[PDB]
Amino acid sequence: EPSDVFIGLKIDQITGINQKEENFSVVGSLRIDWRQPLLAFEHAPGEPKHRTYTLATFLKLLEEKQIRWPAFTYHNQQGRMDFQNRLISLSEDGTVMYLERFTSTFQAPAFDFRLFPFDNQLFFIHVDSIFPQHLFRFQEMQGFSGLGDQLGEEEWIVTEVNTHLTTHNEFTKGDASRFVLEFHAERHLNYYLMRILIPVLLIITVSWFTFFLQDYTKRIDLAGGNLLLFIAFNFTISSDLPRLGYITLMDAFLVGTFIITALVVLGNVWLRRLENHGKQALARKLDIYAITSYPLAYLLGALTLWLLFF
Amino acid sequence: EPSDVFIGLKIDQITGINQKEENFSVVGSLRIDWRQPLLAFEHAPGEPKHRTYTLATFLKLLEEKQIRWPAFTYHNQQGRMDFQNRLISLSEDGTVMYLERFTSTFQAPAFDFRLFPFDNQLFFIHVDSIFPQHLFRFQEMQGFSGLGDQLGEEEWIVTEVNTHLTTHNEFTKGDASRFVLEFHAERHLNYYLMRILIPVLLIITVSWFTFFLQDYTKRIDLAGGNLLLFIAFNFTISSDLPRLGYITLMDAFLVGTFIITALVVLGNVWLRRLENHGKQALARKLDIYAITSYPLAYLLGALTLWLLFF
Amino acid sequence: EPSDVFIGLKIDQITGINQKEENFSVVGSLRIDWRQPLLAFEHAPGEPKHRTYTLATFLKLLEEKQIRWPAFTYHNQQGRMDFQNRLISLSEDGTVMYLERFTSTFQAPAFDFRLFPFDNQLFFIHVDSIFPQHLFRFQEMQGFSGLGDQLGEEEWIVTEVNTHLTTHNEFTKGDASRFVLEFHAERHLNYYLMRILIPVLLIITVSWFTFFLQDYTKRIDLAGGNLLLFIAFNFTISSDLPRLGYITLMDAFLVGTFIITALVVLGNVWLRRLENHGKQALARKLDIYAITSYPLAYLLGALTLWLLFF
Amino acid sequence: EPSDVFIGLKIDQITGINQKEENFSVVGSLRIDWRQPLLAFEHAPGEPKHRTYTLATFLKLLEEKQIRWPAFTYHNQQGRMDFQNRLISLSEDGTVMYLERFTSTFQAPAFDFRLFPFDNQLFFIHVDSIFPQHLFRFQEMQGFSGLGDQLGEEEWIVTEVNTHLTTHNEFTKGDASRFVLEFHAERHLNYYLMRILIPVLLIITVSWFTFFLQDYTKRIDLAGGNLLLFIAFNFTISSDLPRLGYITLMDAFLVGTFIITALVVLGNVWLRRLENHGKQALARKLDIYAITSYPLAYLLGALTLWLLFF
Amino acid sequence: EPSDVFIGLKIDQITGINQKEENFSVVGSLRIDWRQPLLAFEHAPGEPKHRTYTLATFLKLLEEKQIRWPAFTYHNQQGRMDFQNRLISLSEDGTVMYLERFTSTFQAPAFDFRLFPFDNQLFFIHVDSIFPQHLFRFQEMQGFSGLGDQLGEEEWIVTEVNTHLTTHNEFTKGDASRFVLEFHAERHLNYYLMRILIPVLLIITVSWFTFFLQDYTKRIDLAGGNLLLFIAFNFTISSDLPRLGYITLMDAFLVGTFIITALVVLGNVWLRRLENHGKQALARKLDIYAITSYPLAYLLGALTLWLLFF
Ligand SMILES: C[N+](C)(C)CCOP(=O)(O)OCCC(F)(F)C(F)(F)C(F)(F)C(F)(F)C(F)(F)C(F)(F)F
Ligand SMILES: C[N+](C)(C)CCOP(=O)(O)OCCC(F)(F)C(F)(F)C(F)(F)C(F)(F)C(F)(F)C(F)(F)F
Ligand SMILES: C[N+](C)(C)CCOP(=O)(O)OCCC(F)(F)C(F)(F)C(F)(F)C(F)(F)C(F)(F)C(F)(F)F
Ligand SMILES: C[N+](C)(C)CCOP(=O)(O)OCCC(F)(F)C(F)(F)C(F)(F)C(F)(F)C(F)(F)C(F)(F)F
Ligand SMILES: C[N+](C)(C)CCOP(=O)(O)OCCC(F)(F)C(F)(F)C(F)(F)C(F)(F)C(F)(F)C(F)(F)F
Ligand SMILES: CCCCCC
Ligand SMILES: CCCCCC
Ligand SMILES: CCCCCC
Ligand SMILES: CCCCCC
Ligand SMILES: CCCCCC
Ligand SMILES: CCCCCC
Ligand SMILES: CCCCCC
Ligand SMILES: CCCCCC
Ligand SMILES: CCCCCC
Ligand SMILES: CCCCCC
Ligand SMILES: CCCCCC
Ligand SMILES: CCCCCC
Ligand SMILES: CCCCCC
Ligand SMILES: CCCCCC
Ligand SMILES: CCCCCC
Repeated sequence: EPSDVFIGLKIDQITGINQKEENFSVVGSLRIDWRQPLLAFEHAPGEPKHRTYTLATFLKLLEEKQIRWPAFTYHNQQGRMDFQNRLISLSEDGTVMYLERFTSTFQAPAFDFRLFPFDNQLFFIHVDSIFPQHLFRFQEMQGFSGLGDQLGEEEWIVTEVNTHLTTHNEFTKGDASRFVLEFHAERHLNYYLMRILIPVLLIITVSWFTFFLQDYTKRIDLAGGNLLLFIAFNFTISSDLPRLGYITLMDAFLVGTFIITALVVLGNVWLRRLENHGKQALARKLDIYAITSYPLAYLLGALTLWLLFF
Repeated sequence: EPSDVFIGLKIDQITGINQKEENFSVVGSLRIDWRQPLLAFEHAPGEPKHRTYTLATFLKLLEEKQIRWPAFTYHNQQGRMDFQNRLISLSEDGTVMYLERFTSTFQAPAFDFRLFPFDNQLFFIHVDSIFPQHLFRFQEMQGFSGLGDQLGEEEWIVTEVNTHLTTHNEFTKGDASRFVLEFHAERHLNYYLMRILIPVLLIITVSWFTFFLQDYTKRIDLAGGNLLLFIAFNFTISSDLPRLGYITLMDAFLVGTFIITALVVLGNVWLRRLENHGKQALARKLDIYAITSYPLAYLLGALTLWLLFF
Repeated sequence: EPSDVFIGLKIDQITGINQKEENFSVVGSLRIDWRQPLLAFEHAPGEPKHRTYTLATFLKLLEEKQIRWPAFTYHNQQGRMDFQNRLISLSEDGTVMYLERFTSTFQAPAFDFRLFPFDNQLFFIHVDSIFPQHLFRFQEMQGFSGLGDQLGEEEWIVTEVNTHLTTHNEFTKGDASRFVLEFHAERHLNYYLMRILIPVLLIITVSWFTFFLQDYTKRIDLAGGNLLLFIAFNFTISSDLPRLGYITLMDAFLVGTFIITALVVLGNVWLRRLENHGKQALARKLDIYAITSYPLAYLLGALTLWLLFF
Repeated sequence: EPSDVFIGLKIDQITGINQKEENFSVVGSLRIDWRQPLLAFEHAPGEPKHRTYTLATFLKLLEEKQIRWPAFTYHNQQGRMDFQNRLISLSEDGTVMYLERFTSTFQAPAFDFRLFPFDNQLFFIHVDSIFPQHLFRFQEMQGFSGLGDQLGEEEWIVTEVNTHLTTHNEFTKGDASRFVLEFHAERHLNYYLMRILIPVLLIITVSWFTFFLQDYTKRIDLAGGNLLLFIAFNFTISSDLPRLGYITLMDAFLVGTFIITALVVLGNVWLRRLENHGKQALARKLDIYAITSYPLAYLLGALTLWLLFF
Repeated sequence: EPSDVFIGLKIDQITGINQKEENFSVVGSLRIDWRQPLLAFEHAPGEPKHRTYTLATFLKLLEEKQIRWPAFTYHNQQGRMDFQNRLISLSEDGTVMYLERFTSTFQAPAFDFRLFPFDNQLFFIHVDSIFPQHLFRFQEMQGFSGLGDQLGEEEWIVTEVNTHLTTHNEFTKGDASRFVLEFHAERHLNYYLMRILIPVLLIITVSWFTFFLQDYTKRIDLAGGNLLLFIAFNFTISSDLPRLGYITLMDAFLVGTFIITALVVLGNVWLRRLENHGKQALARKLDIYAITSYPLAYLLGALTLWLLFF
């Protein structure tokens, strides 16, 4: 009959989230309890009731006694894992207690940036058993798994945490146990509000303020400068995300500004051409409509973006 | 007679592709099966039918029994390889099973950027045997080799995967076995369409829109600004590729814009000089041709680029 | 009865403080004294009164004698720790002396940027015992703990240093000892004064100097350029801090400049519109008020910022 | 009498050349053959005629037999060297065969940038014996040393490869053997032609095109803008090279453009001052000379640079 | 009585100097000679007169014989040290010879940037003995210490090198030996002359050239542009140094230019205001003084900077 293995995992720190590379790094602790009757012993007088071992000596003892150990792996681990503590404790009845402290990076293949920056994401860590379920079975340790209090993350806010068990067939035809830890997070909007939304609205407001001078050439020149400013803003924004194959809300928002600036340039050019041919009265008649059509275009664009994306 | 060695390799993650340095990094697993009759044993009562070893103990046992092992290497490996699991399993008949999990970077010397960004590339991993074929022979393990489902790559799309066997003579006069895994990939165009093509066309469209004002000096000034804008665009684009010895489609596309801007400047200067000498009627007569010659030049340039490159 | 463990920690160098990632790196030394009567020995003639061991041999000796050692860990350690010296000295009465030299990075979750750049911060290092207090108890070594003289930090100035003891329940239901070292630091203002405050004031002063020309259009153009300059300054400043969820004094200072520039643009546009309709006398009458209202707005904004934040 | 040591070294990949730091990184293989009669043995029946060892076991065997080994070092190695394979093979007559695969970075102190970008450089790798020549002597292995075919370098082209032997006195009064591998390389000019030469010539051509409008103020403004453009180009160029103590051809080329722009500004200012005083006829008379003196200055500057540097 | 330990240290390469982080990295070699009569032996026939050991075997032998070894450390070492060779040689009389090759980074807390870029700096490496002087004493090995010939540094020039001995009390109440190696270096000025001094002087010269047009508004506009250019130059310069708490010569030089530009703007505004009120004769009378006061201000500023700093 297969033997039971109890698994527990806790996350202490979140050292960083890299959305450009779609990965994250944490500092955590692992606890495992496993009982093997063949490791039972009787303590001599003057000796402690529990024995302490290093990992190498414990492995050598297991090899000498020819006992199979439950090898496992981190399925979505990336790069090198730095170990701080690896301790072994053995009781008289054969129960083995193991502790592991580490820092490592893990893959996050569930990213979706369609609703950026109003998006919510999922992160997980998978622990897989190598041997099939007819030799070892995973069980959930009680009272240890979860997330810490001083995570240190400034931008992301955790919403929920869950754990469960499942199976896999990575290396054997038969099923093997898998342990899963998951959590969800969302984003703060203060940085985006302070750095992106306000400057664009201020530039648009000043450009519309300048329209009361009734200077078509000056309007054309200002719109031409604002087009380059918007292009620079788009190029700056594009550097924070991977080269995705789909269009996002921010990109649509910038393209709308591009289109509106182009339309304003065309209208001002037409008004100047009308003025140049002695139709100043017609230009003055159409100027009120030209001025009043400016904010409604942006309002309609915002409404259209909301309808399309939400 | 030589002994048979079965080889299998699977790729789980693609952590990144660096076209500037022409290399890529993956996370994969290696499986090898090899049978040696001299390692046969009989299990004692109460002991498992299979024995588990660490790598060092297995190597020490092989050295004590004086048995040659099939050493191999990754031919195109670059840098340090980080190992996560290295496990050994031995059966009673002498069959050895080996598992290896790693993360590493590999060279990609087959890059070709002539059709960038409409290019398709090839990637491969080579496994080479050190000893000649009269001692060991490689064989293909069935049902293990291939690529995973959750690769995590956002820009590249895999098209096909193949494996085969060949030979090499790196260290011996005689032939030695080689195992090859290959795949092809292409590129998404959404990022390029959103970031490069649209702004240039919009700038050209606005510059041609401004031509209806009939202001030669303003046309000259706008063209002069657009030349600097195009130079900045070219400098920004050049940073994503190595310093190649051949010209690409994007570079030709930018040079065409340079040439067209220069021609527009020359034409506007000639028109202004004609106007300054009392030939305003001649300038107005030629203005229609000057305006109508603008988009045909770009159309002819696009056609010429298509003819030259495709 | 539990045995006493004496702990001492000293910091020699501060190699860097990364406020963007909220961590710091140091070079330090650790000293521990622990007495075990079971390790007593008698020296043979011709041999020294003290014995020197490497860490591995000492651990092997402890395992052979089956003696539990007081395992510990750095709670807020991040990444890999590089060890330079790990020495063991044993006396005849069983007293063990241990020395450890290392370089490592530690988490700083107590950062607060609300008063930046007039802020004061706290840094700490935690040492935790794994076994509960009924087996081992931590004690404070005298005359060793503190900070060095040649720290090498150029921007931060240390104000005070303290040490104390506390408890934790990370791995056991019972309490376990904890050792804490803390210090506070503040910031130099010369860099900020030379790089930020002076250029903005100079630009504002030159913009107000230009007001005596009585040219509304030139004022509008200069204000439009200064708005872009201020936007560039804000974008440059934002890169030195994490994407915080709250507003800081520098951000408020930049937003005030944005608002004042917008108001100046609006006022100049209104004056130009008044002049265009034959109300030049009214514009000249209001010009004195328009000129005199410029510095009072900045003075009131500075006063309001001081009231809000201090 | 000293024993002979045969040395061979081959380079498989060139992973990068860093001219800013003056170093390069490669992937290579090392082969050594050495015969020691004290290691002779007789094979038992059923055992192979050659024995395979790991490095640690071979070193332990040598220490047990008390045999000195020929220690060596890479003289110009920088940083850590990553080893992939380290294999030992021993024959019955005592001949030892060694293989080593590595990736590492090496110093390049022979750089000279005076003729940049028309320069040719030298690279080398030095292998030094620690013990003097009265104990060991190096010999050249035949048929192994050289460079591979798939180097992967895109910018540099190899011209020749050579090997030889010499001596050194790094650690002993007597001479010790040294093995040297050298090669030369030159640079591709397509990148420089496409990115540097064409834009500058186009800007100069457009600036000279604008001279036919007969507008001194516009000429002054255009020259003032081009001066800033050239300054930006110089600052961009300077980042690709170390802070050298001597002047290069590119720097002289940029300084010539600076000087010519300054002279053009001075001439245009003088012409405008002449026009302002009623000397428009004199200004028109001198305008032909002013226009015709523009390209001859650049031609003379190019000739002078060629004379000075070549 | 204490035993004598001979120490020698040589530096082969200088791989880089980081003034922003105030550290430097080198490649060097260490040689130590120490005699212990308890390690004497007699060679058997057929064996060499000297024995070769690895570090681990030598340490195990010392532990078996229970002999204290002179442990040492690099006091100002930062980060991980990469070892290439660690060799042990023992003679029949008990003399031990040790060799160590390494690459590492060291702290430089003696930096002073007040006279930048005309500054001269000091660098040192400290080797400290752990045990007090009543057990071991350091001595200076003759003919080994110093610096190499092919250092590879391009910007810094070494002026002198010295060695000496001193004491410390880092870990014991009694004194312990210390070995010190020091050298001084200065900076090349070609890079600064070519990149900083020339462009600023050229811009100032062109701005003063433009003054002969007698256009106050154009002077104001040019000065306004040059102010932004100088601000950009200051921001670019500030990135090469740490955020120091004191003002440097370059910063004072840039602030002087700021002040002079502001004064020029004020003077031009006053002249324009005088002209606008029918005082063109007064403006023309004061124009000669305004023109002649330009270079004397810069000359006086340079003299004042020289007086203040030198
Ligand atoms: C770190 N990875 C595991 C990802 C890579 C492999 O690491 P190694 O191959 O170096 O070591 C394997 C360690 C081990 F698995 F053998 C073991 F000792 F930890 C144990 F599992 F056997 C155990 F006994 F400790 C226990 F935890 F299962 C028990 F019994 F305590 F519950
Ligand atoms: C990681 N590289 C290989 C690139 C560098 C060298 O690595 P090492 O020299 O450290 O170890 C060599 C390991 C090994 F080759 F000896 C072996 F143990 F893995 C084995 F091949 F012999 C085997 F027995 F395991 C097996 F796989 F062939 C079998 F029999 F199971 F099929
Ligand atoms: C480096 N971390 C500790 C963070 C990770 C674990 O490191 P390791 O598990 O590799 O080694 C554990 C070392 C040790 F703890 F066993 C010990 F030898 F240092 C000792 F504590 F037992 C001691 F005896 F030295 C002493 F200091 F307590 C005494 F007695 F001298 F006071
Ligand atoms: C990697 N560096 C060498 C730069 C640093 C030192 O490396 P290590 O000190 O760790 O190992 C030393 C290895 C060695 F030198 F002892 C040896 F085993 F390789 C051998 F030279 F003795 C040999 F026997 F293999 C042989 F090659 F000379 C022969 F006989 F085969 F020809
Ligand atoms: C690298 N650091 C030293 C910075 C960290 C510690 O390194 P380790 O603790 O790993 O090794 C300690 C090495 C050593 F010190 F024991 C020794 F073997 F090198 C020796 F000093 F004893 C000696 F014998 F070699 C000798 F040099 F003194 C002599 F006798 F030859 F002169
Ligand atoms: C409140 C934050 C909004 C951000 C829109 C880009
Ligand atoms: C077409 C979308 C425009 C959005 C502007 C807020
Ligand atoms: C809740 C998000 C609304 C976004 C509107 C563009
Ligand atoms: C559809 C993508 C086209 C990109 C051309 C540069
Ligand atoms: C000469 C090529 C021009 C291409 C413009 C689209
Ligand atoms: C299919 C690619 C077409 C490119 C035309 C320039
Ligand atoms: C004295 C320094 C003040 C900095 C204000 C931003
Ligand atoms: C509203 C705050 C303005 C601050 C300007 C100094
Ligand atoms: C002491 C800090 C004052 C800040 C005023 C804005
Ligand atoms: C043909 C390349 C010339 C480069 C001159 C800078
Ligand atoms: C004085 C050198 C000028 C070179 C211009 C091509
Ligand atoms: C062959 C190089 C010529 C360079 C002329 C400036
Ligand atoms: C000769 C170099 C002078 C540098 C002044 C900044
Ligand atoms: C006040 C210092 C000015 C220096 C200009 C060279
Ligand atoms: C010798 C340095 C002189 C510097 C004058 C500003």
